[PDB]
Amino acid sequence: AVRRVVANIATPEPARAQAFYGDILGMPVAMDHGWIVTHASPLEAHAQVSFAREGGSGTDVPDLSIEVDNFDEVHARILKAGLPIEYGPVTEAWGVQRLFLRDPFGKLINILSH
Amino acid sequence: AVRRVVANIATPEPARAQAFYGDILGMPVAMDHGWIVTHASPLEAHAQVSFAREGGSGTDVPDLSIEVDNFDEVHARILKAGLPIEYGPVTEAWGVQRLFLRDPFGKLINILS
Ligand SMILES: [Zn+2]
Repeated sequence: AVRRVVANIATPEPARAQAFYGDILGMPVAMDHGWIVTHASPLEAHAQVSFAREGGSGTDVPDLSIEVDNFDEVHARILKAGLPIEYGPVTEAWGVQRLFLRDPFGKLINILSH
Repeated sequence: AVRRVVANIATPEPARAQAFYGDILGMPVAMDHGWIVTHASPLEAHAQVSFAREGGSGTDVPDLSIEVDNFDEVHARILKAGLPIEYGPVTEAWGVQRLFLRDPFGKLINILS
């Protein structure tokens, strides 16, 4: 029985995650073993993994899809941090509002909300 | 504010996930769309993502870390499926037993308990 699935992003300096996952996405550090750092949300979700031929609407497949509960807030934080947005925001036909942007490690992040 | 973190694996054919995520890990299709297919478990944890200089014990950083309740059963399933194990099983210093293997898409998967 699968309890959690966690993506691991390779970096010589895990502290580089703080600016995006910590500050913008509001995920405090949950575990810090030095060679690995985990950022986590106060919430609480089924273990899942997705397999995709495109990101939808003809986009590239994002490395991670991160669902947030106040999209307009996250959007404003991203803008205030001066981060370029690669796609969106746009409301998709399948009933999400989302944008793509790059994280500190060049991963393509899909930030979405119901 | 973050409700979920889900990795997406790029593939021309999502159906190829069933052999590993479905048949070995016991995560059935929760959603099929079918440009995208999500496999899911009935268990929950905090949404999280990790950032690592190495996989631990000098290993490569695994693409995914997947925590399972019944390590010995998964290990047996893996072997019976004829899948090569790249690392382990071994019990690590940070209180886990784990092994690494490749998924259908070439991703390095850390299965741990
Ligand atoms: Zn990299």
